[PDB]
Amino acid sequence: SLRQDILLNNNWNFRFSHQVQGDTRRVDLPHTWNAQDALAGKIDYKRGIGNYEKALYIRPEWKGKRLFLRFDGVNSIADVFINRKHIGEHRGGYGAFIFEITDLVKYGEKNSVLVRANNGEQLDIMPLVGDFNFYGGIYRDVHLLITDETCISPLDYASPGVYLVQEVVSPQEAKVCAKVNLSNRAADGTAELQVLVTDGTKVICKESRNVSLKQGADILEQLPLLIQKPRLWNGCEDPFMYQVSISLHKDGKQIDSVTQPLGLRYYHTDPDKGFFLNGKHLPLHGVCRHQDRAEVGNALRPQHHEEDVALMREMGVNAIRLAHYPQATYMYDLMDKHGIVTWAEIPFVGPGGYADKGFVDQASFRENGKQQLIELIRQHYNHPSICFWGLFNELKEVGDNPVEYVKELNALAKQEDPTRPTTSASNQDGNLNFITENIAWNRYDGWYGSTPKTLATFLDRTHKKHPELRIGISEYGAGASIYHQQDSLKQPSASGWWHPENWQTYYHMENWKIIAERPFVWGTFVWNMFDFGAAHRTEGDRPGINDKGLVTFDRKVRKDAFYFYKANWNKQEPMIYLAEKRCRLRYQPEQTFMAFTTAPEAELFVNGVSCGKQKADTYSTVVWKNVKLTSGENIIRVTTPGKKPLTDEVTVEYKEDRHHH
Amino acid sequence: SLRQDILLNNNWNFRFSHQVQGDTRRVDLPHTWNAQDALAGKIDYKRGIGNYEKALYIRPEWKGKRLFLRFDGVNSIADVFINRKHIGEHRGGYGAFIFEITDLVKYGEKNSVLVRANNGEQLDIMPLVGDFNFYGGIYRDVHLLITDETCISPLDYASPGVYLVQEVVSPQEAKVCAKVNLSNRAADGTAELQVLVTDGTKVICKESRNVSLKQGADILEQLPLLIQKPRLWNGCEDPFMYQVSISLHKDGKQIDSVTQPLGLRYYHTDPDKGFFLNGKHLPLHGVCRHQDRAEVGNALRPQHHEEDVALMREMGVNAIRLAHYPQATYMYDLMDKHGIVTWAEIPFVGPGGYADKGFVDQASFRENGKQQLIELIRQHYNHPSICFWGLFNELKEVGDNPVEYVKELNALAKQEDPTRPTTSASNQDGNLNFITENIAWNRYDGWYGSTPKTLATFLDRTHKKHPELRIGISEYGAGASIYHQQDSLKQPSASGWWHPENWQTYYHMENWKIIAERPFVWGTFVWNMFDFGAAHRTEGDRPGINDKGLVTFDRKVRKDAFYFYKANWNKQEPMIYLAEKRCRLRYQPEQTFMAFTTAPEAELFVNGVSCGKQKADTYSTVVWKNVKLTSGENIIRVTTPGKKPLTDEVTVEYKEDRHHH
Ligand SMILES: [Cl-]
Ligand SMILES: [Cl-]
Repeated sequence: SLRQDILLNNNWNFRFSHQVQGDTRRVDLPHTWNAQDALAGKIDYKRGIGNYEKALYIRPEWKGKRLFLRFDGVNSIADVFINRKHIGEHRGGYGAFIFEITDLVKYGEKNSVLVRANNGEQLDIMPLVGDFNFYGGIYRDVHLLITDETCISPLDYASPGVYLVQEVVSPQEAKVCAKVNLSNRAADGTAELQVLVTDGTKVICKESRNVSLKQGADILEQLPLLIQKPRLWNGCEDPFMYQVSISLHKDGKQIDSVTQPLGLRYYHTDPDKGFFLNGKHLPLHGVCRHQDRAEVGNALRPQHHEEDVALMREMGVNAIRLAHYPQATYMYDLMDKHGIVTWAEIPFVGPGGYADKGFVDQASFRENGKQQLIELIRQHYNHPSICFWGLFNELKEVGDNPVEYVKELNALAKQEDPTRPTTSASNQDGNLNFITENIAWNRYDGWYGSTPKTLATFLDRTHKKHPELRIGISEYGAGASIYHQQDSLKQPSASGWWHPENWQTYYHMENWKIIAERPFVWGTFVWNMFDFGAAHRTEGDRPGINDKGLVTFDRKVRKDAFYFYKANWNKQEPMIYLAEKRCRLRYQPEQTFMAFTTAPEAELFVNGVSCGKQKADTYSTVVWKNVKLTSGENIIRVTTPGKKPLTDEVTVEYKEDRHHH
Repeated sequence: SLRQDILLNNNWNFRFSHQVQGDTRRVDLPHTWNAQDALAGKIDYKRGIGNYEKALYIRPEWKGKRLFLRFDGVNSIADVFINRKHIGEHRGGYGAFIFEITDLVKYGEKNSVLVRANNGEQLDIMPLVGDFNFYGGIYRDVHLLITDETCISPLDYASPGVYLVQEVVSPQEAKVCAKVNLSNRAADGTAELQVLVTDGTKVICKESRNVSLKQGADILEQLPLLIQKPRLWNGCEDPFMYQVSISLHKDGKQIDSVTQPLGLRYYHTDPDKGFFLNGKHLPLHGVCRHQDRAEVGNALRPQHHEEDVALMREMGVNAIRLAHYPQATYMYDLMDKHGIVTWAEIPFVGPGGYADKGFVDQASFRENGKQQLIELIRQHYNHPSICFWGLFNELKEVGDNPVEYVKELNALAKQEDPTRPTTSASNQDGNLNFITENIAWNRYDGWYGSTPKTLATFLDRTHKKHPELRIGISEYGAGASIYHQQDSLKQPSASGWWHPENWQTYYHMENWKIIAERPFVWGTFVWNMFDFGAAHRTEGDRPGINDKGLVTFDRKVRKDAFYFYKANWNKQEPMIYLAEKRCRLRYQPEQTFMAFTTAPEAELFVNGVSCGKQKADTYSTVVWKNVKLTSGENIIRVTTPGKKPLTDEVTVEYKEDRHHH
């Protein structure tokens, strides 16, 4: 009667329903059928039904236990059949879902499991539009869960069935209400519910209640926990969590158990001073991250989540906006573990500069959106990293006006979880900005026209006109191809096929200086940590890509901007990085070299001869001007001070040719 | 009158001719228009005409000079127009070509350069078939070359115009005939041709001749060079080259100059003992490499060539087969520089297990193939790394029988260059094997059916029946996806959608042991160093990919086999690598762990407790058997001996579940 969790990812048989013959090919999960077409820039990539079928041997000894199929994510509608009989449907591409199959299987034989996944367009399931790909299929894990007939229920919106509600938290004491779903299919009886909080081998809490469970009972039980002088989850400084074991016992035997983290903290956002974690001001040095990657689409493996977090911590990221939808439980686990303050959001996404709408005013759309919000909150309730619930991105009032509906979602979020503030990401003026507790804007001053300086004007004017708003920046960024390089700085056309890397570097340096000076801005999030898929894009070095990443789509190459942020945000790892190394061909008679470093100064050498030292500025940048190259090959080297220095080096070619002038 | 070489890669205007309207988009070279479609597995990817146009300002001061447009590579037919007037055509996707434009331009104004590139199917330009993509477009650099009216000619098959023919080479002395093409468009006159051999600042040779040049003269001049006690290019041990400057002088002024490397060596292949470089036996530890990469197709940048060579040297590669076509001058330069013995080949490729033919018996096909061979030899003549000329890959006699034609190519190769042997890569029995000086076979014993043991039987039986043959292995390999992992070793279906990484590891370990024991095998080349594009493939973890690489297509991930070879071929870099780390889920009650290391033994730890030391075998492999894991997470660590060890580590999950049995 130990709970079992059996992965069912291997060897499914797949075909599209547009293939009428019935032949199938082997696939293995996680899987999307849009990893080739959408990623090649095909705008009308396959959106429709793909069918996955697998034989599952139901063990004779599972008779008398309860059996559940839990899906971590299927985009975007899933219809599940056991022995070809429909058992249920889930509508929504990003939340987990579960079906009990206990009474639906034949014990001691192979049973068919068939999943018919549909990512076809709909007007009743958010997201309706967006600058990303709606990759179809079973792109997260599938599990067979086996439990006692009397269990901690897995059936409440596919959540772990335990909510560790933080009611009061300070360094003196924490009070928590452990709410636990119980489900009984055995005879009427009683059981003992135990909640055990530990830190390593040390017991911190232990609470018990006897509970009466009628046959067919599905009930919520609540146990208070008190922890004196708690160790708090304090972001990257100390991402500490207790372990909580919730178990059911009968006549001296444990019959079921689940574990969840408890990371205690408290926070607030001040309109003038920014974000405070556990009573201390904390600048939120944030980036955004989509759940896709080159070649595999959104069919991410655990090492992919692991590498994305490793790259963010290397850069000194301490905040993340996991846009534009609920992401993997494992990704939120890694945010908990590494101390990253997380903004998690539902996929209520508007059109941006494109056509159509994020909101369609019909009951089916509205009720589904509420179910997606409840899923997000209940499924991910216990992650201390999550400190904001995001309710939308770039909705607009024209046509169907989502204002009243967004007020409904806000009230529902506050009722489900009074312990986190709501937030949203806006690109509009007006009423949509005054609903959520924190507000943020997506700003591209210096990329989509204008100069970075208009970001400063916007922030200052907004803060002065509306002093009660807690203002953030939910997106800012600029495109870059690592293969587009030029000696001189000039602003490219955003929508064109030329995105020189130096303009992205310049964009981030100027925008960051504006942000750094404005502590009323509670958090800022770079769009985006990685290049990502968007099939309709036709810009930069190839179609189908949003190239605003600080790192490329395959996670292989860090663009110059990554190191500018690393020098400024990760000050305890010594480093020096020469900018513009991918610009190998130089034409300008007067060369400028620039390095990012954590050192107070650096020295430049050209062809083995020192050009002398320069001091790092407040933004960890060292600059040498009017450097003279010799025609042909030149070796450029920068070094930090001391007898054991760090170095960076490049060979460039200097050419006096051109073109008219 | 210094020679100028001006890169013309930036900002061309592109459209397909199937787009009849005339609108264009900016592109930048190197460029292929098949980097999205063919790489997504679209079998009928775009094969036809793409048009590139750029305005080129012709400087008034270039009047009186000579002007050439040189193309490093356009796949596969290029028609070039200046001010919309046709100037010439090149047929062949892999060799350089050049057109003089001196008398075709208007000086002091912008002139249009239009290139109409066509990669449409043809039956008169090899390669006609092949297991790779025929990526279309201007995928290598374009240059404007500016010279004196009297110059070292760039017009001999677009070669540098100098052939440093090695006539006798030993450690006592080297005799070289410097053959130099001269071209005069100025008045009848004389000039002084100088050939200067140097090592750093030291002069080793200096020879001069006066030459008489008629107006319109295009002539070949030959100067003998003698070098006493030469330093020889000796592979990776000492890849030494002299620098040669060839210059033309008049009345005390230098008027033109080119430089080429001189890497002196001699070699032979013995049917029983293998390959000898500079009189010393040298096992050729080889891999093959295609000129493509994820995302960019064959539009490779110099850092791509640089990274490919870096990865090969890391693995201890000392030989390379640059299949299946002439590759970049820069790639052969890197082979020279790093000491890698190189097999360079023309694209005379047969069908393998697929339909159609590599040979069509018509004069147009045959004459074009001879021009592609002459291009390869003349353009790449001076690279010491190149030690074999490959004439075909997998032709077959059935239908049009290429035997007589391959004898013609062999005789032409020997006439153009008596200093290198010819070779070929075969998958057939019979006469095709008895034409080139060295012969090699493509073998997949243990992958395309059978067991690796049949490679041993083939090699031994062939060597015994035909003792005069110099036998090599031109391809051997097996597919692997880094995302297909399983606890147990079982042979997969080659053509299926399941290519577990452990089978590739096993394949290479067994095949390498067969090779290592057989010194009569002069060279072996892994197919392939990298996964590569082949649009028609439908196997492994995604369509459109040949996944036989030791490294993935984006060059990011080294598969386990890479480290098996690194431990065995690069013995002077200490290392330890735990195999099967990507296999995170373990089911077998009895676990086996395996490490590759350069150390004589290694120690295993499980959950922090030593399982004891094991000795490395002759193949640098350490193995522990019957290792007991605890249910759930286990930390596995291996370390080399000593107080400062090298380590490798992984966390795996051990699960006692399954499926019937
Ligand atoms: Cl909207
Ligand atoms: Cl053939």
